[PDB]
Amino acid sequence: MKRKGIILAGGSGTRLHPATLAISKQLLPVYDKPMIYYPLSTLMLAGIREILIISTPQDTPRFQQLLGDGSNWGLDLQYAVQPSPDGLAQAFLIGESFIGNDLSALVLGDNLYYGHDFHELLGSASQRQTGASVFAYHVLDPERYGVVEFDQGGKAISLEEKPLEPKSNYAVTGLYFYDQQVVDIARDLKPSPGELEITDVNRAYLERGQLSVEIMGRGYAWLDTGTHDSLLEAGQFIATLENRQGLKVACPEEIAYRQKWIDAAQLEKLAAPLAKNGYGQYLKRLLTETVY
Amino acid sequence: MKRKGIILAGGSGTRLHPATLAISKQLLPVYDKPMIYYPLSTLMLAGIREILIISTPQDTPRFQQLLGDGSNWGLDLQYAVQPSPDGLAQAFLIGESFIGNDLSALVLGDNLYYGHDFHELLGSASQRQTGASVFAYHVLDPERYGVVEFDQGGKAISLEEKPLEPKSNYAVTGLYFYDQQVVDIARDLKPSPRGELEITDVNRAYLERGQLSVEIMGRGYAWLDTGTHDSLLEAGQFIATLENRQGLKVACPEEIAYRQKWIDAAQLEKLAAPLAKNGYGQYLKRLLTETVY
Amino acid sequence: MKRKGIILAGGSGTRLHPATLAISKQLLPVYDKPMIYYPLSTLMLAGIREILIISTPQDTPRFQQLLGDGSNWGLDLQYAVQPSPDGLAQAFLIGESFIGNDLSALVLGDNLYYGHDFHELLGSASQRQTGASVFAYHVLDPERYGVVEFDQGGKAISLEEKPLEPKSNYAVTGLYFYDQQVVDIARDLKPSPGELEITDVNRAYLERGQLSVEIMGRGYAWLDTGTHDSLLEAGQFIATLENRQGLKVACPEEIAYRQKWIDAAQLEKLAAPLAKNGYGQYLKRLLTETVY
Amino acid sequence: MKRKGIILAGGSGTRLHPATLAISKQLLPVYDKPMIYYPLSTLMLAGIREILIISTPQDTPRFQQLLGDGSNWGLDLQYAVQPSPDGLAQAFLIGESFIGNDLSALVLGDNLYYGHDFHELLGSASQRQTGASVFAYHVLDPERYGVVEFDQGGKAISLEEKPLEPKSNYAVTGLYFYDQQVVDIARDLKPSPRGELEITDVNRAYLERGQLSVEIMGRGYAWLDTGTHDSLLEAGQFIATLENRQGLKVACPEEIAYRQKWIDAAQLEKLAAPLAKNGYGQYLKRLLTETVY
Ligand SMILES: CCCCS(=O)(=O)N(C)c1c(N)n(Cc2ccccc2)c(=O)[nH]c1=O
Ligand SMILES: CCCCS(=O)(=O)N(C)c1c(N)n(Cc2ccccc2)c(=O)[nH]c1=O
Ligand SMILES: CCCCS(=O)(=O)N(C)c1c(N)n(Cc2ccccc2)c(=O)[nH]c1=O
Ligand SMILES: CCCCS(=O)(=O)N(C)c1c(N)n(Cc2ccccc2)c(=O)[nH]c1=O
Ligand SMILES: [Cl-]
Ligand SMILES: [Cl-]
Ligand SMILES: [Cl-]
Ligand SMILES: [Cl-]
Repeated sequence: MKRKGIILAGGSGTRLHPATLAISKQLLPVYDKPMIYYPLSTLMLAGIREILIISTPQDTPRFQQLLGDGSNWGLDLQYAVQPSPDGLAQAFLIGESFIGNDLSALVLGDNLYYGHDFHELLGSASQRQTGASVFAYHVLDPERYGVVEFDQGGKAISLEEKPLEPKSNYAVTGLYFYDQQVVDIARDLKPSPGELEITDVNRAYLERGQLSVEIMGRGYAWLDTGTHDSLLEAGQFIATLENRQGLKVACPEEIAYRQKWIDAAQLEKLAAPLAKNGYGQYLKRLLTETVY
Repeated sequence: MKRKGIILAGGSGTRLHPATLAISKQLLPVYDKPMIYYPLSTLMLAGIREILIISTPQDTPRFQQLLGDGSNWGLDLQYAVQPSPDGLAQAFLIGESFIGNDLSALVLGDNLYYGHDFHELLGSASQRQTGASVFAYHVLDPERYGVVEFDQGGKAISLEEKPLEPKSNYAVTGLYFYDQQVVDIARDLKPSPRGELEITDVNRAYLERGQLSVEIMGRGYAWLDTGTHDSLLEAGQFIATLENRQGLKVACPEEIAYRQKWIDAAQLEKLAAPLAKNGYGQYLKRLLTETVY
Repeated sequence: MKRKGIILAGGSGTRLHPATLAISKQLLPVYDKPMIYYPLSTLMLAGIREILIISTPQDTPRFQQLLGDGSNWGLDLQYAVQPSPDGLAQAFLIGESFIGNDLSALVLGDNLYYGHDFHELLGSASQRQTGASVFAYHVLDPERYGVVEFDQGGKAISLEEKPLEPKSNYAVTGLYFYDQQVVDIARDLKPSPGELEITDVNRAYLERGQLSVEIMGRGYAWLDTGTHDSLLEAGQFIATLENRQGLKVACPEEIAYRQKWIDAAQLEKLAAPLAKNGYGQYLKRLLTETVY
Repeated sequence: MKRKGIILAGGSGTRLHPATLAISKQLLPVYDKPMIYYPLSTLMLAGIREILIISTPQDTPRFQQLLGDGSNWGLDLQYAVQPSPDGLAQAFLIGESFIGNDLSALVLGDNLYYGHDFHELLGSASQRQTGASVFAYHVLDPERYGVVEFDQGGKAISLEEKPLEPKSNYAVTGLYFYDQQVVDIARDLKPSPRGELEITDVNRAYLERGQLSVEIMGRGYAWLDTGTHDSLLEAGQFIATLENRQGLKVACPEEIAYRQKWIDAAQLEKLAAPLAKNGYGQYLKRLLTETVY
């Protein structure tokens, strides 16, 4: 069945001003590409093609100019705005008619993932046609996120949002898969102590016992881009991987062509406008080179 | 006699595409603040308050949104567009009416400077009220820049642009001081074989007239640019190591304007409030009570 | 059956002098621990307990003081020297009587690995009781390594050592698994144009059609520490992972305790001498915390 | 009148264990060269040629292997051990016969300095032939250091060691100049509550006598230390960005000795050969033909 994807690329507030005064976080580069390329590549990796990008009233035309209607990468892109940063769950209100009758999946515009068999870890998430699937990852600072609590035997029992006293060190990453049940669950939500919390959306699935909570192991890197210090670290992290390997991370053109969403000829047409820099040359090398 | 400044912050073309497809280079951060804060701070260190910012038609409003007219920082900022990226020396045809009969200074919107007595090094560039004054810095890769050539005694004898076999390793920094002759030198230049009004031709004109002062910017200075993705990241790591070590900032324009006495403590306090939550407003607040030597 | 491990921690020559004038590369720290901890942790991860450390005549007592007889981490450590840097295959001459009759495995002292299911990728290597198993990894600069060549259909056909003209971009990592056949193959080896080449040891297995060449995917990081620039990159790479996660990479004490090679009580005894710094505090946290 | 120098490069204890279980801190690299090259270079910048190096009994031979007696670099190096790590001011009881009736200078073997006119800033510290001279640098974390306190006019009025509530953000750098009184001040000190002969007591003695010169090391200077794993890595990224930008090196002792004229071109050429293969020997070779300002 049909599964659609949202990228919530909204306002980081004033938290990183003045770095973000001119233009929103998710259009900043992480090393060699816009930050958005990374969650865009995430959805593409779970095999999602029809995608809704949400952002500030101001930055939406810029995400638009950046991406187009997607048709160039064998994707289908539709855009929507969020008036005020009133919580991540608000993505499910804004995208209701986009979501329609289908299965959905929400990724944060400022979250990076990297690792082996990542395709498969998402592939097994996208496959469950019922309930919701989220990921837990061990971190040093669990307070900054939705913390998940497991019982003596591996089962999820509590989910607290930014708790002052973490129970475990297990944070909920910014990737989520939901069934047809999500939108309605989101309509019945009340503001928190003042946002529509993604964690309530998840605990509503936990109480109905339909939150599947799979561990994303220490062999995976989950980076968020929350501080100037960490945004820097993620640029160094990508830079080291890409220069070591001669291969890119979250290059969508490559992700499309590999999922066979565009033929060798279309990819080449995408290589043309960027032939002079290394980014194009990279796409061009993808026509002749075998990469396992 | 007063000096005006020009920041060139136009189109870097397609070189750093796709990072720069959505916004222009000079809005990307270097650590905790927009890249343009760094050359804007450089002009301020030179005591210059009237600055023209030249960018693309497409990005000009985003610069306006970030920097305004300068009144917040005791400056006056004007804006101009460069529709076609036809080379650096063109900032002088676009900036003509801005410049008038005044002295000027050009800065690249994508160069950072750091180090000791940087202020005094700019003051003596700014005090020479006739001719041009540029700066020479030893680099690894002078192939990429305007290269200077010195005789046995340290007089500059030639300037070449991007030679394959540079005569020295001394590159011309993206900082230039000019008298009133610069506009007329720029109006008379013919397009490079490329079709770019090259600033090295402008400086070369002044050199032929014995009016080019070339001062050495020591290896004790950091002159970084951000010409590649790797070097942008390198420049971010650099500032963060200085700021995290020191609890002082590099190229905080509120602090510098305060330190020039272009704004007072009351105005600084007002500038801090809408940012009191983050480290930056907290940093502007702390400047009010602390003596920093 | 019994499988033993070598760590070849010998001379990098004069390549990184003066940084390495005082003491050999593999005792330099990568971020928070000696470089050797990393290949040591690699062998431990393929379930290897009996290990031979080879190094310069000069640095052997220092590797010794660093590690002891291993008995503290439930390992069994024996030491051996290499007079001159006359090739990596020389490890199989020096360690003959150590190797004895058993299965073996050689890792380079200056190679870092990181990734998900790394235990398993080694577990499937250590398991094949016949022939040799090596890994290929895509890289930008294949010239610096043994390059492997694959045919139109995924099979390894040539192995060239530092070729001037790489065929593929696939380099041989510094992890190798060999059967009882290795030692003898190494005795019959002649010096190259002037070293005993590890690649000849491997091509000898390729000609007998007994080199198993498994792709280590782009989801894995293989770092070597060959330039001052790269040694730096690997320190930043570890630092980012460890500070993000609150978990260490290649902490042997943790690898032992998890493989149950030491009981909660012994680990605690190891936590004592380092209680004041973060490294001990980390071991101490391992007694009470559940890490999936 | 001549000045001797002392580098303290002893046991950092167990703090950076396990990185430092096999070798002492001051042998670890900062980028492309051993950490001790950096303070050794600092002494050389001060014009000091006779250096005592104080390390553990265990590591002393490895320093000897790396640095020798100095003759290669126009210096004379001697060695001494500190069996027990009893604090910095103890370098003066151990170094007594080395010091004699001469002036001295202490440097921490784990501090880096960079920036413009660093040489001249050391010269004026070295020219004051009476009293002590230290340096104050604004930091984020003065809790960790000896903190200076200034009155309204910039005279130093107190010194505190690791206060929980520092009076300023000005920390005392690990660089100190002393006259002949320092040994006698050190012999009379009583163990800190910890049991460490604290250098801040030594400097405090001189302050009480109106003989402490405290000079500001500007924010245009980088004074980095390597007190944590993260900051060691940060200091490596820092040097590499300067050296990779410039094609010049920071704290290359062959270059500095050559530049002081402590060795000549023939001697430099000899020092380059056993390293002609790597970038370092290539860098020593290139110093023979290039003019660097
Ligand atoms: C979007 C974050 C995860 C990217 S990743 O799967 O770990 N990764 C390194 C990666 C991978 N693995 N691949 C290979 C791949 C291509 C298509 C489907 C699955 C895997 C890419 O073409 N681009 C990539 O960035
Ligand atoms: C970005 C322009 C060069 C920066 S700098 O002169 O080296 N520097 C560290 C600096 C300094 N020195 N100062 C202090 C200062 C401010 C105004 C006039 C002289 C000195 C600042 O307020 N901000 C600064 O960024
Ligand atoms: C030795 C390089 C590979 C280390 S790793 O397997 O990727 N890794 C991150 C790691 C892992 N995965 N683990 C968990 C683990 C412990 C024991 C057996 C398998 C896996 C650790 O205890 N320490 C580690 O460093
Ligand atoms: C590590 C001591 C401080 C280094 S420094 O004075 O800022 N500096 C960059 C430096 C400089 N300036 N020089 C040039 C120089 C050498 C000798 C005397 C004056 C200047 C060097 O040869 N090596 C150096 O590391
Ligand atoms: Cl894992
Ligand atoms: Cl200088
Ligand atoms: Cl993979
Ligand atoms: Cl300064």
